[PDB]
Amino acid sequence: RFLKVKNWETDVVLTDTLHLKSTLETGCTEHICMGSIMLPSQHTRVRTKDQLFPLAKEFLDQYYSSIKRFGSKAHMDRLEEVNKEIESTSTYQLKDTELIYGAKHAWRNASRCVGRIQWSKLQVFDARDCTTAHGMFNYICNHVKYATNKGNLRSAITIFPQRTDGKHDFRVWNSQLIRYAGYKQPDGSTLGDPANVQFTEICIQQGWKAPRGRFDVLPLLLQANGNDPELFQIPPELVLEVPIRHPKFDWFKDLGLKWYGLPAVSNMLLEIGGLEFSACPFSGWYMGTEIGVRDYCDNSRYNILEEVAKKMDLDMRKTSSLWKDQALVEINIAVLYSFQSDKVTIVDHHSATESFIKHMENEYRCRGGCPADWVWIVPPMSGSITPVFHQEMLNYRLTPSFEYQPDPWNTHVWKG
Amino acid sequence: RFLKVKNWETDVVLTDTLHLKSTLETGCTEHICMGSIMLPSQHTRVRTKDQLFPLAKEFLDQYYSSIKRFGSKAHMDRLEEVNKEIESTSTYQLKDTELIYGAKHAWRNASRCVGRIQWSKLQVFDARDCTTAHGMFNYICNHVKYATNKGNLRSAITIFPQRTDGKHDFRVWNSQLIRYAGYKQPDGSTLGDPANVQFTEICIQQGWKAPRGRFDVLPLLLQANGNDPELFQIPPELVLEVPIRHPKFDWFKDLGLKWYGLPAVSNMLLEIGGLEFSACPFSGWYMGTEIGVRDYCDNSRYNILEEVAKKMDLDMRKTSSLWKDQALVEINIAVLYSFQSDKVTIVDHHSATESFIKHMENEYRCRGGCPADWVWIVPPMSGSITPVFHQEMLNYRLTPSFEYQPDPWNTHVW
Ligand code: HEM
Ligand code: HEM
Ligand SMILES: Cc1cc(N)nc(CCc2cc(CC[C@H]3CCCN3C)cc(F)c2F)c1
Ligand SMILES: Cc1cc(N)nc(CCc2cc(CC[C@H]3CCCN3C)cc(F)c2F)c1
Ligand SMILES: C[C@H](O)[C@H](O)[C@H]1CNc2nc(N)[nH]c(=O)c2N1
Ligand SMILES: C[C@H](O)[C@H](O)[C@H]1CNc2nc(N)[nH]c(=O)c2N1
Ligand SMILES: [Zn+2]
Repeated sequence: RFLKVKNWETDVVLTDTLHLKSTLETGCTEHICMGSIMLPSQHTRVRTKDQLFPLAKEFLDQYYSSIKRFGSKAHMDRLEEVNKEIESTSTYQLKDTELIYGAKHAWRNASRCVGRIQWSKLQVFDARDCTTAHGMFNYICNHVKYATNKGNLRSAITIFPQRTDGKHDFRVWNSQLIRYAGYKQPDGSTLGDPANVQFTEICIQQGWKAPRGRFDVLPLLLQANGNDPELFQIPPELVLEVPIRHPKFDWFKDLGLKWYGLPAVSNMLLEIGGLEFSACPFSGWYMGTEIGVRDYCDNSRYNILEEVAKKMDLDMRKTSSLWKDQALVEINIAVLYSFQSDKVTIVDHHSATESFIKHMENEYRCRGGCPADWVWIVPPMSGSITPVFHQEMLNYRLTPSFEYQPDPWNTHVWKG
Repeated sequence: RFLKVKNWETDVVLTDTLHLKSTLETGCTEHICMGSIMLPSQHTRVRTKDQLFPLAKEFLDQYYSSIKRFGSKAHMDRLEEVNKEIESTSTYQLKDTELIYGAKHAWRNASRCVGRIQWSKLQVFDARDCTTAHGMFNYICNHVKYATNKGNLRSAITIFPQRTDGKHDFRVWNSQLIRYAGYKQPDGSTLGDPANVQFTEICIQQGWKAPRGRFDVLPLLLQANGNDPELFQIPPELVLEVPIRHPKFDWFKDLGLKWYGLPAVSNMLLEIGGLEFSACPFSGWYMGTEIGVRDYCDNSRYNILEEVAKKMDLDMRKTSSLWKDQALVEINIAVLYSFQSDKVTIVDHHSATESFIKHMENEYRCRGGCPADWVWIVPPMSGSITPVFHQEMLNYRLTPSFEYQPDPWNTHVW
């Protein structure tokens, strides 16, 4: 059965056959669409030998198809070798090749990621020999340094050992490798990034000495082999930051804003052939609106719209002056200007959405489809003047995949 | 099965039980979300005697529930009376009360409509006695004049006779009562409104004399009882228009832009209790972005962005200057400024989306939920600085409903 999607701006129609290879569930039914549910139970992540070999077999079938070896003796022996290793040890180990393929395809399958044109150029760092939080710190430092590359960012992922009985997990307790602290003041106001208050408090409790600034880079909190997590300061010379200035407004620098250059998601779960990699930091480079629109302007984040609008001297009385929209654009121009001026890799939302359309069309032709979450692909500003707004998209889940998982501080059994 | 929706800007969580009353289908499955498909086969639309009575019962049941007379004599009496009429006539007729309720609730159930906080204040015009396109024209002029109200816009719907055997359909061939013409130029491009080029052809191609200007109000093309449709020009004094100027850029007025005040959708099908009202033009008032973002700036529409950015002397060399975004805001500032200045009702996207959150709150409290289509509720600019962006919404199809229907010219046994 075939399915068509139409671009209502260009009338291009594309036929999805890839959705037939969909295993996991969306969250929707014939009678309810959960398309805007943020983290439905299906996107979040204790797995026995019973269901594991089918998951292994399908991954390996995919893998050997991509390398044009489906049904080869190499393919059959690997299936055999995996089968016996599962029944003998209740799990199995991916070869290096399989790990690299898995990690790339997980990104390729990330239906919410507008950045996927880049999916084949992923630097995969195998940290499966890691055993301690200190060893995790070292792997993450090398990741950050390689990825940052003095501003010329390179996509990378570092893969720590897979889950076994779920009692010995490797977890990075930070949502992202580099994030600013947030402090709840007694007067109710927040200093720093309000999204990080809960995490900041954990770090402080774990012994972090907080400078209590507006842009304190948080320490790494690292759990190895299911042990209690341990604090580590990322070396400051490894955290590349960009002071934010505006190309026409000289008063903008005096807002004291900066942001880090390396977006690196560290709290997601990488699933490859039934194996669960609970610690798999990955990184790329920023789309400008992630900082300019969400980080700075969300009411529940730094929320500088008011101050920026005040300094532009906009009509802030009625909303219908669109003072909020006017300031948002200027803040986002500044983010882009500052990164480009400092030669830190960044993409504006127009370029990124156009690229994703090309990627998506290419994927329908070479792959039979491209799963895409419209709710997430459309940028959080100027949506309809980017070409993804007008693009019908089919959302379905392929594996390998990145899944959410509960924050470890809610599931961890503390040792002491 | 008793579902929760979370707002991520406020942590407010609502429990939806209304979705359990859902009847029609979404187009999604457990394996695939079609939440971004414009027109799945369900949202588009003869009824047999067996299908019609359950549809009527369900509608009448909710109707008599809403008037606190469920399980009453009048309820059972009406139930049997409609039951008798179906068995006899293979259809039935709504009492005016049920018609008004049906219309208001088709709006209330429109999961893609952000303006539904107003749903109960709908002015329903019963046009079921209409028999001719001239008659249809008269009802539509009365609708337009009532709805416009000298710029103090009022919601209205006018309901023409229901479908019978699909051979006697009433249809308004226009997609909106008021739309600008679109003509393809000999030199390649498109003059006026490119969305309307085929229809603008069918008008000329059926007798219209086109001014071939850039903002020509299209004529009405009215089809009664399945006959060939007829051309009628809306009296210009009924078409309230706003010249678009900017409160900072005096050159803005020289762009020659204007828009009409009355958004009046005329091509949808209104379904009440299994009955199909194929001609049911309805109208309210604009959210600013509908004109400024979509009408003026879509590349498949008036696409004035490049011209406006030029006049602002923005750096259009690279997309990273965000000149498109900068101009988009200015254009939308101007639309709001103009409508407000001329005292024509308009809501900005910040005001309308806040209203819709309040409406959601109201519906979850007093009804148990509110079906909503995030892909359509989120404005086409500044999405995340509006509250609806961070609002989880459940989308499901309730009836009475507005549905899409095939364009008449594809269908009309000419
Ligand atoms: C290289 C440049 C990249 C850009 C510009 C980019 C952009 C984005 C953006 C804007 C989002 C929306 C999420 C949000 O707004 O919070 C997203 C989501 C996502 N990205 Fe990418 N990304 C990039 C690289 C990567 C890489 C290297 C990976 C993994 C290997 C990745 C995996 C994902 C995933 C899994 C999501 C889903 C988030 C979720 O489900 O919550 N991205 N990306
Ligand atoms: C009173 C002010 C109103 C406002 C501000 C408003 C706003 C909107 C907007 C912005 C959309 C998105 C569609 C698009 O972008 O083209 C929409 C859709 C819709 N509106 Fe409302 N609307 C209003 C009144 C009404 C009324 C009076 C009705 C009928 C009684 C109605 C029924 C609908 C329906 C059915 C849709 C979606 C059509 C579909 O399913 O694709 N609206 N509205
Ligand atoms: C590699 C990379 C490049 C890039 N340009 N941007 C990113 C960040 C995108 C992103 C964001 C989130 C959580 C945000 C959600 C979770 C709950 C609250 N927030 C709304 C998870 C992800 F996996 C992810 F990729 C990553
Ligand atoms: C009464 C009213 C008030 C108001 N502020 N705006 C409107 C117009 C919005 C609208 C648009 C459409 C279809 C347009 C679709 C079809 C394919 C291309 N377009 C995406 C149907 C509707 F029912 C509708 F209301 C009406
Ligand atoms: C493909 C996609 O469904 C299409 O562009 C939709 C997206 N959301 C929309 N939302 C509104 N309000 N109006 C629209 O026309 C659209 N178009
Ligand atoms: C409720 C809604 O799903 C939620 O706010 C989503 C919507 N789309 C998004 N899209 C992106 N890129 N990032 C986000 O955080 C969100 N949040
Ligand atoms: Zn869905």
